[PDB]
Amino acid sequence: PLESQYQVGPLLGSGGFGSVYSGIRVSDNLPVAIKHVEKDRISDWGELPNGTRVPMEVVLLKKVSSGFSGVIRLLDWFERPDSFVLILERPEPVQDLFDFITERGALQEELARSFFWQVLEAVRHCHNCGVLHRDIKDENILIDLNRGELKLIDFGSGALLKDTVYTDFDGTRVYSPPEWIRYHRYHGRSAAVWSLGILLYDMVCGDIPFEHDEEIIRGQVFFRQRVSSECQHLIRWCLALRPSDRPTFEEIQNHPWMQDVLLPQETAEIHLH
Ligand SMILES: COc1c(O)cc2oc(-c3ccc(O)cc3)cc(=O)c2c1O
Repeated sequence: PLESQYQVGPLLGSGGFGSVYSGIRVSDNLPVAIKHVEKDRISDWGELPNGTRVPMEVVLLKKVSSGFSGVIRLLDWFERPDSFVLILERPEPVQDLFDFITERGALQEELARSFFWQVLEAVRHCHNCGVLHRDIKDENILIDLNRGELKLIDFGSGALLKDTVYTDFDGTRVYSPPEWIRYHRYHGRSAAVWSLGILLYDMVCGDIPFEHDEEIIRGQVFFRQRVSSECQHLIRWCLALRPSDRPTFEEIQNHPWMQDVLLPQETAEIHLH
């Protein structure tokens, strides 16, 4: 009985993902986020080990929600006649990376390094768990402003990770790779790496590098803010036009720009408090 266990608060947001509310679990006052998704708007379905028809999003969240992480944790879910309701952990205080960048503009490289590193660790965790997010971008990253810890949120466009080609995509187009634009084909890891290149550029420049399809497939990167050569190099590497010319996660994290990352707590003390 959903209505009983949780006390619902203000609507946090709504859009392609559904409607998400602030809430608190009655039993122990735990902060929570309560996400409603209408059934008729769910295209991708899956099955629990148990073998129950649920949204893929729930399957993926269960796969990654084991242990601690830079990934939002699913605490519970409920089915209703016309919708599924998901109960997720809610950090407090929090701000999404899109709003944070709106407010503060292009981020100092030290801060972008710390943030980008944590995104990489979260994405690796998803991939280790057999999950491909497919919509990595600033709007899908929450900052725990007190702990300086980032977390990945909306798995609504995700899929099981596989080594064969994907021919479907319903993530964010301006973060989608040229091979998707030209051929409607991509492989998971290398498409993720492209979206990570877009994200890093977004962090250090305060906006995404490409708006239009033709810019995406041309793949020419213009830097509108002062950005160090090492950071430009990593970004251009992530945005290589040929999928196989993109770095692996290991190569990103071994990149010279990625060395000597701040810890999350230092990150909050220096840049968020
Ligand atoms: C996994 O799917 C989602 C999603 O699609 C949107 C979300 O939004 C929030 C949130 C919290 C505070 C804000 O100020 C704004 C958003 C928390 C979530 O946990 C959350 C979520 O798990």
